[PDB]
Amino acid sequence: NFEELNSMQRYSQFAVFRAIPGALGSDRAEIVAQAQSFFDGLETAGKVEVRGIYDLAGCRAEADFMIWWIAEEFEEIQAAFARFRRETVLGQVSEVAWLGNSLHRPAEFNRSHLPSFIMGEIPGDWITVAPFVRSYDWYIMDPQKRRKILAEHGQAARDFPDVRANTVPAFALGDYEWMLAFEAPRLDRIVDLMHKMRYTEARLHVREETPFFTGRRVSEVSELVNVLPG
Amino acid sequence: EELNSMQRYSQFAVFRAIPGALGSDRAEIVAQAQSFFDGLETAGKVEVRGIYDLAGCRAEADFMIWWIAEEFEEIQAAFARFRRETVLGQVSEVAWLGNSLHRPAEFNRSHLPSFIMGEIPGDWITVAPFVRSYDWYIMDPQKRRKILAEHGQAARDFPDVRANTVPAFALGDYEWMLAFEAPRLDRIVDLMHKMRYTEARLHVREETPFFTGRRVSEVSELVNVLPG
Amino acid sequence: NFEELNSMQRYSQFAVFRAIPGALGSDRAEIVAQAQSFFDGLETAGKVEVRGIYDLAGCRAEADFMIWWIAEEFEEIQAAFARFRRETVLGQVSEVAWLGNSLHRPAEFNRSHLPSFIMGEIPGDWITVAPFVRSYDWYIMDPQKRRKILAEHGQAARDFPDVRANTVPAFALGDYEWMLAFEAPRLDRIVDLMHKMRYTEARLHVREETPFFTGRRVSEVSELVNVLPG
Amino acid sequence: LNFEELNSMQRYSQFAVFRAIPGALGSDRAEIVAQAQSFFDGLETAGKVEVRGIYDLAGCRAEADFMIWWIAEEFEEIQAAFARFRRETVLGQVSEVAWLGNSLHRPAEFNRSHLPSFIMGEIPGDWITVAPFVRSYDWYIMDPQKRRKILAEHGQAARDFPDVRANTVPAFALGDYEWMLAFEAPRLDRIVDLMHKMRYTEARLHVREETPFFTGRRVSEVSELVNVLPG
Amino acid sequence: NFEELNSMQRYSQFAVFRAIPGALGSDRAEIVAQAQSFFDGLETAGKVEVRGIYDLAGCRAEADFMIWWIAEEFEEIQAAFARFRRETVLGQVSEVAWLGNSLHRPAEFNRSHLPSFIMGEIPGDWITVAPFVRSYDWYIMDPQKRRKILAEHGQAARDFPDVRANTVPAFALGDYEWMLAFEAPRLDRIVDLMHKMRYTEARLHVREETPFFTGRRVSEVSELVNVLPG
Ligand code: FEC
Ligand code: FEC
Ligand code: FEC
Ligand code: FEC
Ligand code: FEC
Repeated sequence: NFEELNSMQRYSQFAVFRAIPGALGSDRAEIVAQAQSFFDGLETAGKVEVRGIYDLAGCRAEADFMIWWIAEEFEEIQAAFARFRRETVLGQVSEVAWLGNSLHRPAEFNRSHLPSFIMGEIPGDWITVAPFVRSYDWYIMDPQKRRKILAEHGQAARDFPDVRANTVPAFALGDYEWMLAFEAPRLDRIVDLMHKMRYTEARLHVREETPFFTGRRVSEVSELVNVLPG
Repeated sequence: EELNSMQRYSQFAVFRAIPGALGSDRAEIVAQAQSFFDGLETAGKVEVRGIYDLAGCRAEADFMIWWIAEEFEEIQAAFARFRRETVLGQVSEVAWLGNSLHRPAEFNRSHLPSFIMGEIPGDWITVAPFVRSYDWYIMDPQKRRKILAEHGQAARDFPDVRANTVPAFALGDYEWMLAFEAPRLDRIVDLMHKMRYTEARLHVREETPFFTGRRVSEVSELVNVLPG
Repeated sequence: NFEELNSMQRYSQFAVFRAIPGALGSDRAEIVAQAQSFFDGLETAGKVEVRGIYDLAGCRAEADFMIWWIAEEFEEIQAAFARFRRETVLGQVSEVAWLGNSLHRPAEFNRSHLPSFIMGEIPGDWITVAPFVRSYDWYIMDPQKRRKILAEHGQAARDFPDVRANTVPAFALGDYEWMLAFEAPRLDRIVDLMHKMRYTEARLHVREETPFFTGRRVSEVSELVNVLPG
Repeated sequence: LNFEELNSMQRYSQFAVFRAIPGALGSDRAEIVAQAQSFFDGLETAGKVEVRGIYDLAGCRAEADFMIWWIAEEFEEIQAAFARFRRETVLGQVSEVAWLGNSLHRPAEFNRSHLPSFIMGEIPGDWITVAPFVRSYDWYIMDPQKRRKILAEHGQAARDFPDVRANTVPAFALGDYEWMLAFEAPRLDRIVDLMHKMRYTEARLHVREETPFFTGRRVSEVSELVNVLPG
Repeated sequence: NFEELNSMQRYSQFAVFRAIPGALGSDRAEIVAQAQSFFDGLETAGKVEVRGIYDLAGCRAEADFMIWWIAEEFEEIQAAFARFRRETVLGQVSEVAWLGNSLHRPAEFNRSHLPSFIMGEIPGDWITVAPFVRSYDWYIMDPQKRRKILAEHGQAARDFPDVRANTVPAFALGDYEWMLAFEAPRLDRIVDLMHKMRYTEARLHVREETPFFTGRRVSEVSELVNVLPG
């Protein structure tokens, strides 16, 4: 029944940043120590949980890295986000590219469908994040019809148990209806999942699903900072 | 009634912080900004419903001023004065302006904006424009009336979310300005989710950008969070 | 007479400008005097008619003011636009934001429908200008159905005789089919006109109608120059 | 004319639209004019790239100030002249690329006497409007007899505008569009009126995109343009 | 059949860059030599295969050149992409304009249809690259209908065996569904192929297909660097 897990309050934010060429320089040791200190402090304060930091190099123009963090209260994410930008050189030398905000809620029909991060699953080595906006008719549609469509949609993913879904309401937290995050040990599994999921009636009820942000989880800030353009 | 006939223009003036412009020495900037707002209050022409920290809501937006006046020129003067004579306005950029003009509802004359009713502003706010489908206003009137009544019924479980829907024709690119004010952000999220389950959603063309943020108590609160 | 007004050749341009923070400064008396002389000169030269200069402060991001000028030859506007930008402090410190160009022509079915500025009517204290693009099927539609639609469109505006219309062809003069300008003594009259005109069948034949620019006609240049950001 | 030779010849066409960088030109422009004029002299001398005209787009739209229309047998020759203009002239160094409209002349599908004014070797018009074009998805798979009829009525709608010379040119894979369009006339109002009239055609039911438009006046020499540009 | 060529794992990236005016200057010989040694190094490491470097001069605003490279693992592309931007002057004076990422997979119906780069075919002297997004209904269409539509699509290109196609899944690797590249000895044949391919029923099942990037494969880096704006 997952009643407790369906009832908890957790805001989730994908903070996507772009490197400013020429800003970081080549002596990045102090910049890495400071950034690491900032994340250390977040962990100990216990309010904002960093699920991952991601190297988005080569995914798209105008984005380079992403922080996925989660908190019981959105003002806690606000504070940390603002703190990153204001009180760390890394945040001072990066530009905000895109923010994907969401608030976990129970599914309408399948109460066993819960985000990977809510289930406490270890995060995947590879991720793709994107927003979603359903067709205008999607929610006023007869409920048994929508139920059947979502049942097919889930069935279409049967061969990809290794790809972990995170489908989270984003209404009023930006321009979208949902935040999506797919975690997997291998990028090719996410590509193949997305390709297979095109073969679903649910595709007839879609309005927007970009931008996509795809990248590799790093073990520590030093691994990301060293990759960035100077 | 007298409220349905009241004249108030309302403006959501959304601003973006220019990285590197504010610096780390903001004491004088705060005091000057507070004097601007204090001066507005005692002149008594423009009412500031709230100033809002939008940090983390979206790229390219950082804070919002919601102010109201009887005449649009009064808002024009305050907006220009803020950009012209306060450092905070000089080192900020205008991201988006949401303008509206209070008018009665086409059917429900009791439906009145929270700011017209003088209600205390909410800790959390979501602001956005709205554009109906092309066919919406030439629809049969009782059909539209019924659709809007069911729309409102779907919000019954959210009496703590206060709504403001105000005409915005010719005051920019939109038909309506919306503001929802609540004591907790999650109430606003859940209201929008629930309100998707309505026939009115078959008659929508545009509803973005959204701006969501926390009301602050004084300008110092906001200035001290900005990126700098 | 009416034939003379329908056959007149008049180009019209809405030149919308954006202030550049930091360029104008705080000592503006000479800036004002110089701009007043430029427009005074325009008046006396007798080629370009300045119908108004409008404070757009607060209408939209990225615009601050607008010049509405008219001439028999588009080259006369090009010269006045180029001379404004090149030879006045005000034009040097402004960016061009949008240009709305149009060429007066007779209406298709009602040759008594003429732009306010062609009638020679005094300009209104408040204005809204915007482009317009009709649906693809509008002009090839049965002429009698389009005629009836426009007749009803006109009737829906009956309650707003104090709001003066200007509807002018804009084909090939930018990205639009028509330029619109609505002039009124109070802004609320324009807002309520636009709202009422939604209740017309012509709304089913629209493709584009943004950006809108709305503001206050100044009595002299000083009113505008003194409000702009420094 | 030799319609067969005109239809089979290979010519690429590029509308290169530029915007002046504010504050970049300055008030001392003679050296820039002499250098730019020397550049166009060189192109004419080499005989590869043909400049049909340089156009002053003042007052047409924000973010565009002038346009070069040049034509060559080989696209690489346009690439070379375009790059050399930007790289080796101050004019090109202090301007920004706003928009590029590339095309390759081909015979028309039904009326092989319909040829671009530039292929016919006609004097270029004093006024020009250029724009891309993208047809509806269904346009090409349509019954050919139906498409033919629609295009015949389209051409008929322009019967009163023989002074406006058309250039309709394929643009597939040379940018984001299906056609490049250029209409050349002795006065601007003729183009405005032609476009208005052409809305009254069935072809309008098979359109997807037709912007941005770039409209302006042909200059006689580089000096006339450089001296109008915003400082 | 082509079992091995169809099961092969290859990521492909089109990395489109734009020149930063004023950055390169007129001193370029050492920049060329450093870039050449960067690509020589990639070759010797044997992980990332550069299929071509392309001069896009004159194709479109805000793009100037493209790298087409291929690797078994996407992280190897990320590393080369990041190393190009970080450790070569050429990378540092260029801006990322657009990235076009794809992952080779077997065709749905015709497993003899394989990308030209997967077939080991020599790259073409001229290229056009673009993304693709099909209509929402494409993949749920009856399979035999879609098969028929694609067979007629392939038939329409029968006169163009000289233009070699690369159609590659792009799901989750950006905002698109497919990456397309068409390589030929002559540019005019690519234009003619695209024209002809409009005459197919598949065209009724299309949503997005831009931006296009078209240009000439260079024989060496110096041919590219010396044409770029200074
Ligand atoms: C990938 C992907 C997308 C984006 C691409 C597209 O939609 O085709 C995608 C799109 C969405 C979107 C919006 C929603 C939000 C609900 C809606 O009203 O749209 C959304 C929500 C749900 N998804 Fe979804 N998805 N999805 C999976 C992956 C993808 N999903 C995988 C895998 C599974 C299967 C495993 C799982 O349950 O964890 C799965 C199942 C569900 C269920 C549970 C249905 C059930 O089985 O009854 C719900 C609820
Ligand atoms: C949230 C939200 C939106 C945007 C999302 C959506 O469109 O689904 C939203 C959309 C709009 C838009 C445009 C209009 C403007 C009128 C029109 O023609 O569009 C608009 C206008 C009205 N709303 Fe609306 N809304 N709305 C609420 C919240 C939201 N509303 C809540 C709560 C209530 C419940 C009542 C109350 O609190 O006043 C409510 C009811 C009304 C009534 C009164 C109907 C009645 O009860 O008979 C009018 C008139
Ligand atoms: C406001 C407004 C818009 C934009 C909003 C919308 O389209 O709903 C608006 C849209 C357009 C557009 C395009 C055109 C161009 C013609 C076409 O083919 O679209 C356009 C053209 C016409 N309008 Fe229009 N309008 N419009 C008024 C206000 C607005 N109008 C008012 C007031 C009156 C009434 C007073 C007058 O004649 O001056 C009025 C009447 C006309 C007539 C004359 C009709 C007649 O036979 O009675 C013509 C022709
Ligand atoms: C202006 C204008 C446009 C853009 C606006 C619009 O689409 O309404 C415009 C749009 C297009 C477009 C795409 C094409 C490309 C073919 C396609 O399949 O769409 C395109 C192609 C053709 N046009 Fe077209 N036009 N067009 C003229 C002006 C405009 N035209 C004038 C003038 C004439 C008449 C004189 C001339 O032939 O030179 C004329 C006729 C033709 C013929 C020859 C028809 C014949 O059989 O009679 C062909 C082929
Ligand atoms: C050009 C061009 C486009 C983009 C323009 C437009 O779509 O009209 C174009 C679009 C696409 C797109 C997406 C796909 C991806 C699959 C899908 O579901 O969309 C896509 C996929 C395929 N194409 Fe395609 N194309 N295409 C060729 C050229 C173009 N193609 C040429 C040449 C040949 C023929 C030679 C070859 O097999 O390599 C050819 C054939 C195929 C086959 C094999 C069909 C078969 O014969 O049964 C498949 C699979």
